[PDB]
Amino acid sequence: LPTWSLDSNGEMRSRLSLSEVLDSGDLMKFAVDKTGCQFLEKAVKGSLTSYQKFQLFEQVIGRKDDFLKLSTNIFGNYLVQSVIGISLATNDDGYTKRQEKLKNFISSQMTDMCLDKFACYVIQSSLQNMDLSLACKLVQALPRDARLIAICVDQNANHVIQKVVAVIPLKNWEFIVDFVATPEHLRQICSDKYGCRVVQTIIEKLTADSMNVDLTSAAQNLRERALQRLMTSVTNRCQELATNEYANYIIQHIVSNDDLAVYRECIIEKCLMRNLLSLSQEKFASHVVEKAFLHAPLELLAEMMDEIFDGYIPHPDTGKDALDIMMFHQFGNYVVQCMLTICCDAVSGRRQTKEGGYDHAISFQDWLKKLHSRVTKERHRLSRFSSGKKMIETLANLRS
RNA sequence: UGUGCCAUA
Repeated sequence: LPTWSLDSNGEMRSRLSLSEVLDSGDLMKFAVDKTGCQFLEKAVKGSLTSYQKFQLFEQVIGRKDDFLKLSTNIFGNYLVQSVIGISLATNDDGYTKRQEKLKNFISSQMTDMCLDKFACYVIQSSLQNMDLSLACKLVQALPRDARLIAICVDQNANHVIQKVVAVIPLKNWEFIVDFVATPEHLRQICSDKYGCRVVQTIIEKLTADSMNVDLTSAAQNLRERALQRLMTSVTNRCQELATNEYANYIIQHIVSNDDLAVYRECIIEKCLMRNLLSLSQEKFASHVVEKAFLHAPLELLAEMMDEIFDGYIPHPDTGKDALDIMMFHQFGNYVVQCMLTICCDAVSGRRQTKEGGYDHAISFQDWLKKLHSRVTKERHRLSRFSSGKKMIETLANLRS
């Protein structure tokens, strides 16, 4: 802090005016000090004369290097966001030059700003506040190479991509969809703590749900094709994604979303079907298997049920079947729990059984009888486990 | 008995 602004005991004075600071040339020193920047932020919320705005515009967002220094600064980034707001709210003659300048500064340093812990907020702020045409240019400044992967999996920058998806029309960021759909890229991003959320946010945006009813038909077609391209890559590697610690969340989202029913069916027969016993014993894929059971169309549900009850050859020595393995498996037990709950909901009216021009109630009745018969017979061993006790209880609960 | 992310003074 400048000595002219400090008192005797070394504290920033109290009757300090915004214009004093703007006239002094010492703003950069204020903006990077906590007390200083705190004063500036209160002061810029108030009434501002045309000249005060003019000075703030030149000093905070007028020169590239001071703009970057403040944007990447723990305190300064708030002053930058605030001055950008004021700039956008000031329809004077210098408006245009001012916003073009801002777009040029950011575009030129896009990657480094997105990866930065503080300047990422400046990017996100600009994306939703700037005129859309200019905001679109910022997106255009995103990298198209390895740096893009790095952006998607970064703890800060991932929020920039999610913001883009939220506030910029698809046409401008379609390159991101196609970038992420390339096999090697899909693998790295989906298998990452932050990347898997980015990919889900993208899928959600590409979904023709009640949030997208505002789109023109032309826009819908654009969305549908981008969705098709991304889903194709997801279905071709879905085995790998379902079994992954992070990417299983994406597959679950797809499987559990009615507005994605066509891709739900694809996934089920592409990697789940015929692998149900195997996947039900996987830490991560078992959650996907539950989702498939909960949301499968009745025709596919019948095949899933049949595969469990009769799709596998019992152990040649003991006679343990699929159901035996799963009921007692550390992960598989949740799947059988899931199967039982589905049937109990169906036969008690808590779940619609009518689908495809037919009432499948007799099918649920059949499956329930199989499960009840197994639980009855194995009730003593099952009593030893929480899962088994829960099943016995579920059946007991149904009787009454 | 079984998994994540949702981030600034």
